Amino acid sequence: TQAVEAGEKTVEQFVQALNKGDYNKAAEMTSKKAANKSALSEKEILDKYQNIYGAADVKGLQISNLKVDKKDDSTYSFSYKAKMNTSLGELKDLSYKGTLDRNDGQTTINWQPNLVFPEMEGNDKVSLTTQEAARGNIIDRNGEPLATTGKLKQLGVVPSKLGDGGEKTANIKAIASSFDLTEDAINQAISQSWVQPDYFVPLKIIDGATPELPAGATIQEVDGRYYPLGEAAAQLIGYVGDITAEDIDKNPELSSNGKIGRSGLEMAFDKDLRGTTGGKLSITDADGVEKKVLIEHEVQNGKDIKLTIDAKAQKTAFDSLGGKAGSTVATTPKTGDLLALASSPSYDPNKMTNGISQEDYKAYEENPEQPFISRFATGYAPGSTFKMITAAIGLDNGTIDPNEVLTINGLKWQKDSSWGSYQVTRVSDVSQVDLKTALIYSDNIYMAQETLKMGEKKFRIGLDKFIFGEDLDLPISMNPAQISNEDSFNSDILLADTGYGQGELLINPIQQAAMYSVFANNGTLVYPKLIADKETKDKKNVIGETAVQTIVPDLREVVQDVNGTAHSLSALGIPLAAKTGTAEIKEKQDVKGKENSFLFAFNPDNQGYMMVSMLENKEDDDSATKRASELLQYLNQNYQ
Ligand SMILES: *C(=O)[C@@H](NC(=O)Cc1ccccc1)[C@@H]1N[C@@H](C(=O)O)C(C)(C)S1
Repeated sequence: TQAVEAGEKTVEQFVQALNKGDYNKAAEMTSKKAANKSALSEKEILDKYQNIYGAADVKGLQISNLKVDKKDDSTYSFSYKAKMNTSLGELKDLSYKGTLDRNDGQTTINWQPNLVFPEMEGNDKVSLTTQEAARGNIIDRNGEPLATTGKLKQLGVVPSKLGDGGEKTANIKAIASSFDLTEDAINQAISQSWVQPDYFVPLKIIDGATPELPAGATIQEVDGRYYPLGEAAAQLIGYVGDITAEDIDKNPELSSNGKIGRSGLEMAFDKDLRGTTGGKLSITDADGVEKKVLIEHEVQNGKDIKLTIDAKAQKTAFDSLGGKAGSTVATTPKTGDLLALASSPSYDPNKMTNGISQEDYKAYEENPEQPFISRFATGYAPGSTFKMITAAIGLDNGTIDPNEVLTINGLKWQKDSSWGSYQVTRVSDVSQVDLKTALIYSDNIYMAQETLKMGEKKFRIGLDKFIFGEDLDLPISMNPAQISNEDSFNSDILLADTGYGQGELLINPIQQAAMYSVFANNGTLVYPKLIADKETKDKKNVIGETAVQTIVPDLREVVQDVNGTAHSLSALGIPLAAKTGTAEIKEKQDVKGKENSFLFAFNPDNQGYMMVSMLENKEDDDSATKRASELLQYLNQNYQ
C-alpha cells in the first residue's frame, strides 16, 4: 500500500500522456523489451499508437474504476475501464488490464497489445472503413432550395490539348472571351507548380448554359454545395469550406473528406446538417481477418432544415437595396416568422465554396463597405422611428396628452442655459405641435420636451418592459440591445437624445422588428422566429392597448397626409402605417458625418406583415422609403 500509491500514479500519468496526444512520453513509461515485461521497444510503441490512434482519430481518453493490486515481488497487476472518442463515435465500457514492474523506485508498465484496444493480441492490426454522410439541405417556409448539394457544371483546360505552339496563345484568349474570363488567369492556371502536361486544370464554373468549346474545353460534371439565391441570402445562409487537418483535431467526428460550415446557418447548424459518418472500426489479424468489431453504425444523412424565410421576399428585399449598404427585415408580426433577412453589400457564396481566386477574396476583405457583415444583426441607433416607443411610453404613464398642443418657436431649443450650445433641432417649423403633428413631421423638439417632462426614472420603467438586455433565441450571433452604456443616463442632454432614438442606443434590425411588433398585437411583443417548427413565444402587456389605438391611426397619416415623411408610399394604394427616420453618425474615418436612413412599415388592417429597412451611410437624396415600394406590394397581397 506504500508503493501502490505510486503505482496508481503510474497508470494515471500514462493515460494522461495518451490523452494529451504525446505517445513518445507514454512509451517512456513502459518497461524493457522482454517476454514478461514490455512486449515492444521504445519507438515500436510510438509507431504502434500513432498509426492506430491516428488512423481512427482517437481523442479524449477518460478512465474510471481503477484497481491496482499485487501478485509477485514487483508484478502489481492493474485493471480499469476507459472511454474514448473516435471517427465513428464514442467507445464505452472498454475493459483494460495489464501488469506493472516496480524495480527500485521507478514503477513502469509491462506494455501489452491489449493496452491499445482490449482484445488485441500479439501482432494484430486495426482497420477503419467509413462512408461520408450527405449534407442536408436548407429549405424555406415553402420548401424552396436555399442551400442544397446539387450537381454543377465545371470548366477546365488540359495543357496538351490546347494545340502545339502559338495556337495555344490565341486559344488561351479565345477561351477567355468565349466564357468571360481573364486571359492572364488561364495561362497562369496552366503554369502552376502542380500542373503536369496532361493534367485537367480547372478554371471557373459554368452558371448554366454551356457555350461552344474551343481548342480543348472539357466540361467535367462535379457535385458540390449550391446556393440558389446567391448573394441575396449570403449573410443568412453562409458558406461551407473544405475541412482542414486542424478541424478534425477539435472534433474527430467530422469527415476529413467533407465540408464544414464556416458562417451563417451553415455553421450554426453544422451538427444537424452534416449528419453522422457511418462505417466500421474492426480489429483484424495478419491478413485482414475480422476478429472483433469495436464500432459499427449506419451512415445517417443530414436533417433538412425549414426556415420561416420567403425565398421570393428575400430576393426582392435584397434587390431593392441596389447594392448599397443596408439591410431589411420583413416578418409576420403576429407570429414572428422572419420572411426576409437581407444584408447589402454581399459576397457570392457559390464562389466561396467552389474555389475563389485569392485576388477576389482580398476584394471582399478589403472592401470598405464590408460585404461579410450581417447588418441585420449589427446594432444601430434606431433614429426617429424610436419616437413610437417614446410616445407609447408617454401615453401609458399619462405624461403625454394626445390633444395637448405644445408651442415651439423656431428650429432650435434647449431646456436651460446649462446645456451650453447644444440644442435639439427639427426640420419643419410648425408652431402648434401635438402628438399627431409630431409623428407626421417627425419633430424632435416635441419628443425631447416630452421625454424630459417624463423623467428619467419613469422613462426606463416603460423601456425595461421591452427586450433591452435580452438575448433572443435565434441561430444568429448578435449583441443584446442596450438603452445606454451604463444603467443611468446622468445627463439631461443624453435623456433627450434617447427620446428621439439617438444617444447611446444600440438596436439591430431584428430586435427593432421585435420591439415594434407591439403595434401589430395591441401591446403584445411577439418574439421573432427563424425555425419554422418553433413555437410562437410572446410577451404581453408591454404597452397599453390604448396607446396602440392612438399611435397606429397617427402612423397612417405619416403616409396619407401630404406633409408626411412617408407620403411617397401613398402611391401604393394599400393600407399602410409607417414611420421614417434618419440618424447622425460621427465616424472618425472622415470629417463629413455619415447618416443612416430607416423605415418601419406594416399593414394596420390585418397585421399580416411588418417591415424594417435601413440604409447605412446613405448617399445624398437616398432613403429607405424610396426603395421600399417593391416588397411592400409583394408582402401586401401574399401575407395578409
Ligand atoms: C429623426 O431621426 C429626425 N432626424 C434627426 O434628428 C437627425 C437629422 C438628420 C438629417 C437631417 C435632419 C435631421 C427626423 N426624422 C427624419 C425622417 O423622419 O426622415 C427627418 C429627416 C425628417 S429629421
